[PDB]
Amino acid sequence: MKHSLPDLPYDYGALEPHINAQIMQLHHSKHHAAFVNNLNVTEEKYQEALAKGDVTAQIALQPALKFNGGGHINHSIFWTNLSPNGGGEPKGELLEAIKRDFGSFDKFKEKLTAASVGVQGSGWGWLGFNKERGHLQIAACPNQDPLQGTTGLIPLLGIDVWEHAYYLQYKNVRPDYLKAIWNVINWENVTERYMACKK
Amino acid sequence: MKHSLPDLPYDYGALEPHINAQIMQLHHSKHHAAFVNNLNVTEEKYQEALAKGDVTAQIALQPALKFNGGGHINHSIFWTNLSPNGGGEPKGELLEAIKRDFGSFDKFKEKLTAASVGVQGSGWGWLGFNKERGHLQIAACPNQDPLQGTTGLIPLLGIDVWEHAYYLQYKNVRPDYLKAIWNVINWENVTERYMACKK
Amino acid sequence: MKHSLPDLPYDYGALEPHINAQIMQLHHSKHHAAFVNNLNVTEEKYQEALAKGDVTAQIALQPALKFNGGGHINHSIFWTNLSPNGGGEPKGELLEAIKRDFGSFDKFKEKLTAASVGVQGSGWGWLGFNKERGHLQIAACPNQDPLQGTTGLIPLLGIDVWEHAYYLQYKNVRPDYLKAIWNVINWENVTERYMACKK
Amino acid sequence: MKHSLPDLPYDYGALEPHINAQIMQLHHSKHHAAFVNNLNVTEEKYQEALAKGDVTAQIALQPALKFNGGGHINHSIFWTNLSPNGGGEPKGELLEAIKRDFGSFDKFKEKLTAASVGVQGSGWGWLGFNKERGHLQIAACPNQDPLQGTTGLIPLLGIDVWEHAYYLQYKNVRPDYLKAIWNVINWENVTERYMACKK
Ligand SMILES: [K+]
Ligand SMILES: [K+]
Ligand SMILES: [Mn+2]
Ligand SMILES: [Mn+2]
Ligand SMILES: [Mn+2]
Ligand SMILES: [Mn+2]
Repeated sequence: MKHSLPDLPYDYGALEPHINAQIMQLHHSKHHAAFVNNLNVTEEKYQEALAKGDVTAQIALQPALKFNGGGHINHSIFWTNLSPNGGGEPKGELLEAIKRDFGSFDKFKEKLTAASVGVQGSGWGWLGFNKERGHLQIAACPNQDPLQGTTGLIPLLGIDVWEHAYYLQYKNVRPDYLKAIWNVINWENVTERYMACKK
Repeated sequence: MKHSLPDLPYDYGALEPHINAQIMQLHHSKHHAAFVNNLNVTEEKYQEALAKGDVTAQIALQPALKFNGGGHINHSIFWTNLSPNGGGEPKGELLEAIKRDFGSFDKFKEKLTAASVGVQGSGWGWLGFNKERGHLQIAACPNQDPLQGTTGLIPLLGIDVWEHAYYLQYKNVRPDYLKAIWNVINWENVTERYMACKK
Repeated sequence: MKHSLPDLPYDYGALEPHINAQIMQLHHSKHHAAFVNNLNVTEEKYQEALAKGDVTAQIALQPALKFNGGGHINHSIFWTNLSPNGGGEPKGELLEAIKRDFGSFDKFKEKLTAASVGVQGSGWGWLGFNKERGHLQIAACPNQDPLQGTTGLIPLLGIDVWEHAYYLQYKNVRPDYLKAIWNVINWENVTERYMACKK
Repeated sequence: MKHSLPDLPYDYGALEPHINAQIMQLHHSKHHAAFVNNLNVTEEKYQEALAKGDVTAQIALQPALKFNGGGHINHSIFWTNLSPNGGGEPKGELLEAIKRDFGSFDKFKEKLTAASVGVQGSGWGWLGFNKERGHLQIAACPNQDPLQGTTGLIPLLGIDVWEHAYYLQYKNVRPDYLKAIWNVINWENVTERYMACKK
């Protein structure tokens, strides 16, 4: 199929001052681009191995596939979760679900911040939808392990806590980044993803 | 391409009294048969996901692929590593490599037994060949993780320490099984695998 | 402080025909006994390493501590989760929570069975209580990884799917064991653990 | 015992232009300092749990202990592995061992670079000594998992490939960092660590 790097839905500087333009440009044009390129190389090798019945080769390719495939999945969602027009609080049924499942919007922010701050090493914090239980759920994922492929939860909002997501601007202080990012959450997109889950 | 269950190269009772016939029949005709069938099912699902560029589906299939594919890889080697004509010590260049890399055959036996006894949960102990270093090497693998796909070492001799490999006969006493298995190691096969590495 | 092997609260043959006496005696008097003894050995080594500030030694002991400590935690709960007086359905608030969180008791049984059947290698299926969300939750754990220590969920009902839990009687057919075990679930104990959570 | 942040054996700018002073200052005074502080907090909680026989609490503390304890172990070695007076090639028996085990010094550099470049996510590349085999060995470790505590190999030379080790200067281009770091390897320290392994 040949995966492609999706265009960013805004200018690299559109999320300033919360995420600076240098980070956005590196994150999209270098990090995400590399995931796409390496995913395409890995998928081609997997097709060769499947055609030959080389199970050893398939298994040896799994780390690169999950890492670059997961990186592509996660970053593709991440870009749509952010917006220069973002921030504030969601409305409608998503806000109702947040209050129901987490108590309040403020308590939800505390819980998702805590999950994202708690990642040791590289990883992601997620607000997801549990289809079987029919409610929201917070989870963390290591490295580039993607939410749906590894947990079954449908991703609604992801917070990248790899050092490349914040280090140039916030250095070691991940909590300052986690506080800033709330100003650019695209609740319109998160709402669209949530509504798609229900019926 | 479709993987197939290899026939056992000897009678189910050929390894008695070291591994009883009930274990051999269950291990081959039930456990390995399930791995092969589930591998073919997983590979077909992966081919579909690859054709659609569904990376989430590919990643969700990785555990089943490594588990069932590794199960097929490991057990296919295992049956050839055992023989009613086995036991004793290897000869020729394999024996020389064992003495060179481990000090003696007895010291090698201690190291492979220790790796196999040390597995917590299900897994395998392996004598492998390190192609880059050009020498033998011992490693342990969890569950059905196969040696070459996860470490790059070429498998020479594998010891299955899943409970289904010994429990009916030896119950919880894994060391009794490890002591018995040395009497049925097919050093002719281990030598063939070793000589193929040095080509 | 020294951990001790709890006596089984019933006869080794009390769960027949669902779990035979040979399994119960081996499972308790051999498998659990080894976990307790190895836990005490590991804890003593950890106390020495902590006193010396030997972080390398502490980290090297982590696998044995989680394996044997988890083994002790899990099996101590497991014996109380089973009873000759078991089977049937729970009553009162636990039944209400099951219907509320899973739809029905039968749907809950399907979800916990699926989690337990889905374990690849050794592990456990759990019904737990999520304190932060205030509701029930199903999770699976690998090897002897204990539920609360690794997920934060409070354990209510655990299903051991290590091969030593069923192999002598059910051989490779784990689903037959899972079908049988429902006849001996001690819902009185599961209810007590649940009520302690809502205090 | 109360672990302490070791003084750096040189000025924060002593490794320029290969690793800039801002990185060295953040890496030591923020990242390593945090590992030490969090290690001390975690060890105190572990002492409490050991005194109470709370195995659940001990296991829940394992991730923080390995992460911060491993971070302390790894960075303490890393600082001594570098020097403004470094670079070039080792001499004496260490050089003899490198030629013997890897073919040449240049081939060793290629192998350690490849292991360090190959880390997906956060981690480390290591040249270690295998006491049982009596020879050098290259390995990679994820996150802050320390070499000796998780593999048994004695650390000789470590290459930190966490993004915070290079990102401010080299951005996403880890290979440029891996090339530059060879100019500051303190082969006198690596030789001391190697000689300590033999007899
Ligand atoms: K016979
Ligand atoms: K009875
Ligand atoms: Mn990222
Ligand atoms: Mn097996
Ligand atoms: Mn058990
Ligand atoms: Mn570092």
